[PDB]
Amino acid sequence: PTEFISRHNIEGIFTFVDHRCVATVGYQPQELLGKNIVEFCHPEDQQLLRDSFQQVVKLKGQVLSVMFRFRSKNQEWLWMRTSSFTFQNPYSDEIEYIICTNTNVK
Amino acid sequence: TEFISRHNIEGIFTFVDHRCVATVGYQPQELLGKNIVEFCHPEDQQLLRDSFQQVVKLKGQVLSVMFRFRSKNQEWLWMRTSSFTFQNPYSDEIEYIICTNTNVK
Ligand SMILES: FC(F)(F)c1cc(-c2nn[nH]n2)cc(C(F)(F)F)c1
Repeated sequence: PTEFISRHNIEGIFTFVDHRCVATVGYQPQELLGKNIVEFCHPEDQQLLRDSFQQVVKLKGQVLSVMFRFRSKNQEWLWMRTSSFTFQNPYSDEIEYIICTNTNVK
Repeated sequence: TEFISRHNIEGIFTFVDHRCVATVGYQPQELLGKNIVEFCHPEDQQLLRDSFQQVVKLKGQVLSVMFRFRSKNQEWLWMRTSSFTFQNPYSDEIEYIICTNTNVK
């Protein structure tokens, strides 16, 4: 396992994480759910990650990738590549979620 | 490259991200409402069917399968799909299967 998929609200809160997060970043799903992904991001990378979330909602379903350091469970910084896109449905004007694929770089 | 698709329990495309164009040659609109098994080489079709039956039993754990996908220009592309069932946090009901689809080459 190299990656896991997460669903976020527009502000960055984890609302679903697949069980591969254990092998990838060391956390059980319940240790991520309800928290903001930005809370696991190295301070120096935090604005970069915030901008990505603002930009991905403008791209309207097109994918945006970003790299940043993620705080693993054993308190080491892991280089992470996240590819993000918005999810919507056509009986709605609202962008409902952001879908992220979170891949451990090395 | 790769794209994410959302499926019902039987394999019907209910969402596909736009990277499907570069990966398999179809617009999302050309896949939606169809079963992924309809794009699968006959020889791989039972293997892909079993995967959908098995992934629902694995309850959130990932299952990978490889199969040949009929691209838009009518060539067989080897695909690696990693699948897991999705349910809302702390909620029991399986709503969808999520697939990450890579053309292996
Ligand atoms: F993050 C995931 F769990 F993997 C996910 C959830 C949903 C969904 N959430 N509520 N309804 N669908 C939709 C997608 C997709 F973008 F692939 F379609 C992915």
